[PDB]
Amino acid sequence: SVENLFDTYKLNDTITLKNRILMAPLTRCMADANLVPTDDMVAYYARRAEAGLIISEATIIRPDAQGYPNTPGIFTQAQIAGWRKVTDAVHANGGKIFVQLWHTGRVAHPHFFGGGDVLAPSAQKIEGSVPRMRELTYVTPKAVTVEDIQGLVRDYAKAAENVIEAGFDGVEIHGANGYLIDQFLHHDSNRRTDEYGGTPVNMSRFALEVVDAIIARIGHDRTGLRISPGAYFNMASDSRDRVVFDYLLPELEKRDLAFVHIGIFDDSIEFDYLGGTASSYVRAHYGKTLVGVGSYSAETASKAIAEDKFDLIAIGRPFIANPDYVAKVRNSEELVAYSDEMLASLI
Ligand SMILES: Cc1cc2c(cc1C)N(C[C@H](O)[C@H](O)[C@H](O)COP(=O)(O)O)c1[nH]c(=O)[nH]c(=O)c1N2
Ligand SMILES: CCCCCCCCCCCCCCCCCC
Repeated sequence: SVENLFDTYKLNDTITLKNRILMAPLTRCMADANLVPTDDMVAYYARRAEAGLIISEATIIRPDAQGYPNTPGIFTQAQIAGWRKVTDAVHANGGKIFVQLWHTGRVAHPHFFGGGDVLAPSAQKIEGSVPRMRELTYVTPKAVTVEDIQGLVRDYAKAAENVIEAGFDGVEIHGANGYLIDQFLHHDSNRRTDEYGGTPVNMSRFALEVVDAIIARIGHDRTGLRISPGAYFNMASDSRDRVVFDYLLPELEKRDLAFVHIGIFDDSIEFDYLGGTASSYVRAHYGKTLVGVGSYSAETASKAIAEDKFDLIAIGRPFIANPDYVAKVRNSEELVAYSDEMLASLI
């Protein structure tokens, strides 16, 4: 029995979720040429509104954040209007939705933004090329200056303001999966020797500045953060990364965020450097609402939550394969297994 998945969950004084099931953020690359959410996207999100909370696909804060085709933005008025259709539809269907705010850092590609500079903490290129594209090899980033950083913080904050204009319930800051914020938090990507590198406090500085700027614009109750203490996507591991997160997590707790959310694909994986699974590491160092994710069935998620491993469960691939995931779980119906083939279709 997975009855606990359908508990009401009070995130905070502003937001109460009707159940513990979140739709995980899932890039689909289906926005229009202007990076505006389409009416097909509106329908896609609207039909998943039985989720306690939807986290949107990663949404770029400005043009030089783009690293994949057709990923929506929220920096133009047209994008705001397109997103307003999405949020209105979700709300009309009895749901709630946060936008996931994205900058890809060294994983951006200049093909998407007129040949400009790719930005990152340090000039450390990742291997390979953009997936599902013809020969877009990743490039050596420019190490951002402190002035670049100030502009990036500003643009995260402005994006957050725009999110509220677009009618979202809040923001999940994308601090995970090897993208810009995560790049500051790991030694592979952050080789800086200024106030944004070297020490745990310094490496955490960018993440905390973005969090604080966004809170100052839209409020802590409407601000969550996704993190990846375990390196796994476009990120080489480093035994020293753990102490950065040892510092970051208590600092994050001071901000009384709506939630912290793990970024991983299979949370049953144990990380040597974390002394166990990603969620268990975070749970041991962070005492507020935690969203678990990664290869959980409704059954294993229910048990984890019962055992106080985390509080909310994000579901990704099964929500792609089953738009009616929540109803099927509620009624013990057969779930279709996800296959990569399903990404071609937006249903
Ligand atoms: C096609 C696709 C696209 C995305 C993802 C995954 C997949 C499959 N994931 C990761 C996702 O949120 C989740 O962490 C994983 O899918 C693992 O959870 P499940 O096992 O699928 O429930 C992801 N994560 C994120 O923070 N922002 C994103 O935009 C995406 N994009
Ligand atoms: C990101 C959207 C969909 C991507 C499909 C490809 C898979 C990306 C995630 C990889 C998961 C396993 C990575 C290997 C980890 C090594 C270190 C633990």
